[PDB]
Amino acid sequence: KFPRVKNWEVGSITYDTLSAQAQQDGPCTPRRCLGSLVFPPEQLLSQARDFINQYYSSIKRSGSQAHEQRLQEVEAEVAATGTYQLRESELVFGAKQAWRNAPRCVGRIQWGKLQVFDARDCRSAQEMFTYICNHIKYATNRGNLRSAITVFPQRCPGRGDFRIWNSQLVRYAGYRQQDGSVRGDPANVEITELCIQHGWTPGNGRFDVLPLLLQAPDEPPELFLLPPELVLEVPLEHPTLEWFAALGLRWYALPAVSNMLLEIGGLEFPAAPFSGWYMSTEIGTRNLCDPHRYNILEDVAVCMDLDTRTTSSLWKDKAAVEINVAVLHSYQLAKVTIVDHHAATASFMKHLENEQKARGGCPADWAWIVPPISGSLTPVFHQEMVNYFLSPAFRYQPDPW
Amino acid sequence: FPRVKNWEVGSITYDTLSAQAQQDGPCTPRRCLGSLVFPAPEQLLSQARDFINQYYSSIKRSGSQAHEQRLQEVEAEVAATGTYQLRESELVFGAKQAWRNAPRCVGRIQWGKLQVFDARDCRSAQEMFTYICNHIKYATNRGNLRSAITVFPQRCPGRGDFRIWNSQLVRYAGYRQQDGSVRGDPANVEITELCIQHGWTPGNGRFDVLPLLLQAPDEPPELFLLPPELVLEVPLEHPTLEWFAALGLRWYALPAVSNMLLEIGGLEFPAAPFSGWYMSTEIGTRNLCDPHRYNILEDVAVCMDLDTRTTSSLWKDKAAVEINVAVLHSYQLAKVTIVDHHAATASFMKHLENEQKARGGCPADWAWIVPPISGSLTPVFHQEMVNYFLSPAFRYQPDPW
Ligand code: HEM
Ligand code: HEM
Ligand SMILES: Cc1cc(N)nc2cc(-c3cccc(CN)c3)c(F)cc12
Ligand SMILES: Cc1cc(N)nc2cc(-c3cccc(CN)c3)c(F)cc12
Ligand SMILES: C[C@H](O)[C@H](O)[C@H]1CNc2nc(N)[nH]c(=O)c2N1
Ligand SMILES: C[C@H](O)[C@H](O)[C@H]1CNc2nc(N)[nH]c(=O)c2N1
Ligand SMILES: [Cl-]
Ligand SMILES: [Cl-]
Ligand SMILES: [Gd]
Ligand SMILES: [Gd]
Ligand SMILES: [Gd]
Ligand SMILES: [Zn+2]
Repeated sequence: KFPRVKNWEVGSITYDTLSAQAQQDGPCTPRRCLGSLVFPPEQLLSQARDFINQYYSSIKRSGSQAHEQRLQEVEAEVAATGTYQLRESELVFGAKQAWRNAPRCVGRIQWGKLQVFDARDCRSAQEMFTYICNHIKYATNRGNLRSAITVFPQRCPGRGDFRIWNSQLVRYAGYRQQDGSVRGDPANVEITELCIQHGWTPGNGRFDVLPLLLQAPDEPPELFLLPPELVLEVPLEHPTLEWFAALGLRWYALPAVSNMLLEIGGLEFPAAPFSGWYMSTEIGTRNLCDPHRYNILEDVAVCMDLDTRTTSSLWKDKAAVEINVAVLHSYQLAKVTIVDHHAATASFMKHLENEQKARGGCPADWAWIVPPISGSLTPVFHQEMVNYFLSPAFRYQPDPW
Repeated sequence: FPRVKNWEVGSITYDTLSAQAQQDGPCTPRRCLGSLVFPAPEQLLSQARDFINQYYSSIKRSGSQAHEQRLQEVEAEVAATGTYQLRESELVFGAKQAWRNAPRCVGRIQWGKLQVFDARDCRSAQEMFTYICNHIKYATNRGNLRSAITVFPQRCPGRGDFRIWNSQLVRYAGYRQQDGSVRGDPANVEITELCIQHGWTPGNGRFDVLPLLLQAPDEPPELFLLPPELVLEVPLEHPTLEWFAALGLRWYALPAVSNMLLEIGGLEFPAAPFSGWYMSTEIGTRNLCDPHRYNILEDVAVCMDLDTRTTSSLWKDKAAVEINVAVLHSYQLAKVTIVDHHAATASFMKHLENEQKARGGCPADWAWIVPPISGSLTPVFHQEMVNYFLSPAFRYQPDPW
């Protein structure tokens, strides 16, 4: 009943007993595995009882007076109002658990160290903007990055929703040409057009920081320029390839995802931006080298005088490694927190072992934990993993249009 | 019907073939186990009926006289004997389909070009040896490798199985050492001990080719030395790192897997070794760099004068790329067929497109199709896939000891 899980580097065997608690049924059946797919009224009370029960076991307080009392108050609150409010500490505990439950996050060794900014008393896009700005400056911290999440008000029936329209707080512009093709980041062509179609004055640049389209309930979104001194960026140079700097590449310091939905105890927060720090392969391999992103691989290989005429020279692999070297070196020189994929996966192995003792397993998504370069050189490659949904959780959600 | 997206391009397709998946995999709606390495006449009849229907579809004769006649003939033979026998052309079609259906094979663009040797009249382990040597000779073809399978007699009531105890026809010994380390290939410690127990006089190099342990029905395994001239090998050198040759590394030309079970229409062939040609990352990344295989990564990085004291220099990634370069250059120099992971994954994308037109889908195991270095530099990384089990099929089976 409990999956046997083997590590093939060492020979060790464990059992994921935690998988027996999974809630939101995933996309797979005995007939066919869909693990590789990117995107797979008083029921509220059931998810609240369960989450409150999680909270008190976490503090060695199950079956104690305050546990009993908190069970009644949510029951009463839902009876009268239909929803309920989370206590401050519960929201902190829920936010950390949702991070701890994220199967595709390799950074979860850090799950206990998270700063939670309670923004549930917010109203209008001007208040949101200041909350976001406090987050960015606290999280950036002059390059000594600190994980943070800002929780805006929980969705309620019969009223609109708080939503940040950008997928991240810092994203670069994507503009077309006299030929369809894109200047800048092609991942952000849609939101770049929704920003121009809302007043913004588009630049002419490859690396123009987009403006925040912030949406207060039942009102049209409102643009906001970000303070340039708040958006910390790292110009990219290579330790030994002097021409690399002249390619003019940059990335931003803070990875801050602003389009996911935080779900705690049956409550839903469609605006709950969280941020950590980058793993270098996210920048160097995916954002810069993906054929549908900045797609720079051949340009670097030409500069390195590599033989791009046959794939068996492994010129793609050689250029990719040096791009990743330049990311790590640039961020370190600028004193901005960054982690390489070897360090990160080794810490995730430690996380798996910790979570085995603490909870009897850990939901992990193999295809996302294994880095996009040098996969079998990291320990997670050789580790079998079980993927399943626990709550609280971060969820994907439709765009607000 | 699962919707499947390619993220590099935007293409969208539905896998209608997956609904035909008969035998069941390890995943459920609760939990995905896709990353696990290892996931009555009436039922024999209903598998055979499905294979016969496949065969007569492929020759454009479904529902024809010959088709119904073959169905009745098979039912009659299962009634009289508890089994049935494949016609030669059914066996050929069956072996090709099994390759076509193999979810973890990136080489399936080639599935129609397969030489099938019918050894179903094989009588002893000695004859079995002669068929195997002829296989190795034909498939190696002096370095211009050809894909081939040899099919030994099917499992049948009243007799034991033919088995090849070796996991591949060509494998290097692994000797447990004085201090408890391993000399040679650690993956082969078990089979190396079995060979010695059965009368083999061991060597003590790191690249000693193992004998074959061949089992005839109801017989102990019998040892056979492969003739030196039949095992083509490739000394490994690097095009620009001249000290690399002094590592003394070698690999063999022919990947010939010999411990899998071939299942066709309910019949099982526990001995049916098959062979193709190597993709360079199997040798360079996995066989040479895996910590639990030859584990040469750190020795190579040190020789390259890389900084091995910090992970962020990416010494592992740089050393691995050069090991793969060495493999490709060495095999091309020796004029032995080999494919790099970029060419192989590009041909697999064409296979997926062929198969979507032909059958409405294609079973594929993303975590095995994506190469173990430079994953997102290949197009298969950005392609969603559906994993399921079709028959005819190659299956894992337990070791005979
Ligand atoms: C502290 C350093 C962190 C690192 C190094 C890290 C690393 C990563 C990486 C590499 C991914 C893969 C995303 C992709 O490649 O598209 C990811 C996903 C994710 N991260 Fe982390 N992250 C960090 C912090 C955080 C924090 C603070 C949170 C939440 C409070 C978080 C929640 C998530 C979630 C929800 C996902 C998507 C996972 C899923 O769908 O299951 N991460 N992370
Ligand atoms: C002609 C060139 C071929 C190439 C380049 C190729 C490539 C590969 C690779 C890279 C793997 C994964 C092995 C690993 O990393 O552990 C694999 C697995 C496999 N291959 Fe191929 N192969 C070829 C020919 C063949 C042939 C001729 C057959 C059978 C007729 C075959 C059947 C299989 C099977 C059964 C597996 C295990 C897959 C599974 O468990 O679903 N391959 N192949
Ligand atoms: C917080 C954080 C840090 C980091 N270093 N990386 C992160 C990546 C994502 C992410 C999750 C799903 C999809 C995508 C885009 N493919 C990104 C994310 F939400 C948060 C991340
Ligand atoms: C035919 C063929 C060619 C090749 N070039 N490679 C092959 C690799 C395997 C294989 C299957 C399961 C596990 C392993 C070891 N990871 C290898 C296999 F069966 C056949 C292969
Ligand atoms: C198709 C495939 O599932 C998709 O490209 C996934 C694979 N693994 C990934 N892993 C990470 N960390 N991030 C990603 O965006 C993806 N993309
Ligand atoms: C546990 C993990 O799934 C395992 O190490 C797999 C991953 N993908 C693989 N892919 C290929 N082609 N070959 C392998 O041996 C493996 N090993
Ligand atoms: Cl990003
Ligand atoms: Cl091999
Ligand atoms: Gd030059
Ligand atoms: Gd040299
Ligand atoms: Gd040495
Ligand atoms: Zn699955």
